[PDB]
Amino acid sequence: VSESFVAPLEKRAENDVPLGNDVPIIDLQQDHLVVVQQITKACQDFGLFQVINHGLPEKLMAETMDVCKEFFALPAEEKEKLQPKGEPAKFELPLEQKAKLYVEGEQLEAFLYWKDTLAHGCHPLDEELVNSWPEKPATYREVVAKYSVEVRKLTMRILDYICEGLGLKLGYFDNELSQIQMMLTNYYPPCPDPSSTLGSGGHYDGNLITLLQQNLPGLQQLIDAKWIAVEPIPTAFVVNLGLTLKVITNEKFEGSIHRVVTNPTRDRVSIATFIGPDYSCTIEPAKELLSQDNPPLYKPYSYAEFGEIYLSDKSDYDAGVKPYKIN
Ligand SMILES: CN1[C@H]2C[C@H](OC(=O)[C@H](CO)c3ccccc3)C[C@@H]1[C@@H](O)C2
Ligand SMILES: O=C(O)CCC(=O)C(=O)O
Ligand SMILES: [Fe+2]
Ligand SMILES: [Sr+2]
Ligand SMILES: [Sr+2]
Repeated sequence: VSESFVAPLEKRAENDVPLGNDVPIIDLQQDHLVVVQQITKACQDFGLFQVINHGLPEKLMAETMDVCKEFFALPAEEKEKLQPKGEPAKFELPLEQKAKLYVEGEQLEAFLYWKDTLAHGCHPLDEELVNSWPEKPATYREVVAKYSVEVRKLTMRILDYICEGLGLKLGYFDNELSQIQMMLTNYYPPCPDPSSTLGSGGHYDGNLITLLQQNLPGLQQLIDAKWIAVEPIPTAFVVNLGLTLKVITNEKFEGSIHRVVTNPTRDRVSIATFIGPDYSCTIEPAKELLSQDNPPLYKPYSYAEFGEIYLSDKSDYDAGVKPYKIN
């Protein structure tokens, strides 16, 4: 592979990462209190769980994966239309809601992730936003509009389960804290040397909560510097708690630290729905949960200020929130 994609020695993935047998798989059609309790335990102990029987149509999940795969099969002349000034955009502020193709890496030793990402905003859905989405394939806009609404519906159900678990009023996150919905469609082409590369460097999702749809292996979670493989369940969503939710819960909940490894033989598409605050938001531990026994571990901070650090500084997983740590 090009030296551009060679990860630093310490960040390279070992070849035999074990299946995470203890990754919670939570059936959302269990009794209400059982669902709240199982989600609460997963949030406290892991920060990553899968949801099944989640009420989002399986047919729509399949149709969305199909149209996302069809997009990444488009020829160069079509993909160029989403490359500003002839090259992929960077994950940096301002992060615009119009559709673009993105490149990503780390400036520490600088290297690139073995990944192409299509990203666009999804909320609120209006003609201007959808008109800024891919023109091809022809059905992308119709399918992904329906998917966007359904994934948001499921995310808001999960956030209300989280509210009940924490003792926050229902709808606590149904406001500026969930206003941005970025859909990141990740394409991992086959890689000649998986031992040297990463599809996605180890990270927290910096936002509130992410729902991830996958049908192939490659996703790994950090649990004593131990990585585990997250079983692909094509009809499930992987729920990743973001660094923003870790802060708001005053670390009562864990954030998901995860990475993606490359494959030498097959390509892989994943669909990540990033829900989180507007860039104008102030983030702090929920005052409702604080006491002398539970003092705040973070001072209030600008989500925009956090965002700039989160997207630039990859010296540590929580580099984005280190400046705001107290007590
Ligand atoms: C591997 N990279 C991580 C960092 C960055 O994430 C973002 O760009 C999100 C997109 O919502 C973001 C979160 C919080 C603040 C700003 C941006 C781009 C991608 C994502 O898949 C996660
Ligand atoms: O491709 C995956 O399974 C992970 C995607 C992801 O972590 C992300 O987009 O943030
Ligand atoms: Fe992620
Ligand atoms: Sr180009
Ligand atoms: Sr347009």
